[PDB]
Amino acid sequence: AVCPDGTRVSHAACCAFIPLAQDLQETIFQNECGEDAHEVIRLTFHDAIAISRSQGPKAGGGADGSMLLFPTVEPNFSANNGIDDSVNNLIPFMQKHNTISAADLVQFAGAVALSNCPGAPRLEFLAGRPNKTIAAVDGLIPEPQDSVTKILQRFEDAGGFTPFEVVSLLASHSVARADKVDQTIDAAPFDSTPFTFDTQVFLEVLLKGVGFPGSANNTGEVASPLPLGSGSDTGEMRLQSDFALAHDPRTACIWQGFVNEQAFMAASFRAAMSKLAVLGHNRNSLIDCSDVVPVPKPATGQPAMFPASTGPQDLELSCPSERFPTLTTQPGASQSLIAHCPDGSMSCPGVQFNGPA
Ligand code: HEM
Ligand SMILES: *[C@@H]1O[C@H](CO)[C@@H](O[C@@H]2O[C@H](CO)[C@@H](O)[C@H](O)[C@H]2NC(C)=O)[C@H](O)[C@H]1NC(C)=O
Ligand SMILES: [Ca+2]
Ligand SMILES: [Ca+2]
Ligand SMILES: [Mn+2]
Repeated sequence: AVCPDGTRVSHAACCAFIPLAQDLQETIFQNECGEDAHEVIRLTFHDAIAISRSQGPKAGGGADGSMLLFPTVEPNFSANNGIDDSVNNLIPFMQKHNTISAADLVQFAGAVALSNCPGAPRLEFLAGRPNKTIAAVDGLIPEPQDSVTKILQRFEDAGGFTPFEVVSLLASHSVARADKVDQTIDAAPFDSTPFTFDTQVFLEVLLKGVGFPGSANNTGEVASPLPLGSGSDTGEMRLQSDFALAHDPRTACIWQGFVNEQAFMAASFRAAMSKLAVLGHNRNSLIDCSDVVPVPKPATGQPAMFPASTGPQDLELSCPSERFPTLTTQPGASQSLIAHCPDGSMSCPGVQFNGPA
């Protein structure tokens, strides 16, 4: 087909997503892998995972836009703390681009947001999800303090995800920060390159922890290897769950396998996301609008490296059957501060709308 902008799309139904992509970029993303983009990528996951095979349809419909359709319900569950911001930022587009369902909107937005992160893959995007569903039940969102067994069971029950797919999905923590784990500090990065979709997170979680970014008494948080922060440049935080998955016999080798394996990591994430994005739907009933997802930003192609002040001596390895690669170390005696803004500064407030959530 061909859209009113000359763009030759696959199916005429996909044409509506072109104006939406432009509006999302211009209004809330500004073509960067920033705060607003990160929040949306997280929403994509919280919307999709609220489904349960064992409990049945009444428990939740998966990737159905329930967070937007029932804004006063799920956003208020403990495990969803902080999701309100992404919901309120997306509602205005729902009302505007009213030919696209809340569910399609959520998934597409995440695909657009991710394309702003260098190294991220171009996600598959299928459209046609219904604009009607039910509010999900509490307890279907995995938490930081959960054990590996509980986590793996949750993903299996949601959509038959194997442990390999679960680890692959955590590649998103390479462009993630925390605002609610510790209430004394904001935007504490999970890896040293929070604006880059690379393998640093897999490497950095394997390093010995030496301190904490803020308080040392937070549920679901463990010692970080790069806690130093000054002003707005908050230090790195480490989640119990990420730590646990990096050292459990079931997932240890998978986790290590992604260190310095950029192409493998990106492809595995794309694969796992294809499944996640259609939870609660039959993919044979959705149209393929992938050619409408923006081309992602390319990476520089540099290998993973130990950040300044850490080295091979600081690794806590758990995979006995695979050789850890030889990586270089960035020069310096002390830890460098992790930039709060992608441009380098400390002042870069994102757009935020008031809403019902
Ligand atoms: C065992 C599974 C997971 C757990 C327990 C978990 C936990 C968390 C926690 C505690 C935060 C901090 C939020 C805050 O306090 O502000 C976070 C952030 C985030 N997570 Fe996860 N996560 C999991 C899986 C995923 C998956 C599968 C995705 C998506 C594909 C994802 C994407 C994100 C993103 C992008 C953020 C950052 C939001 C921002 O920087 O504003 N997470 N996660
Ligand atoms: C999907 O459902 C939502 C929720 O009912 C619809 O949102 C309304 O859209 C109109 C314009 O079409 C706005 O004036 C309303 O205020 C919206 N309601 C809310 C609560 O936000 C949306 O239009 C529906 N879209 C589709 C494609 O079915
Ligand atoms: Ca949902
Ligand atoms: Ca990163
Ligand atoms: Mn945040």
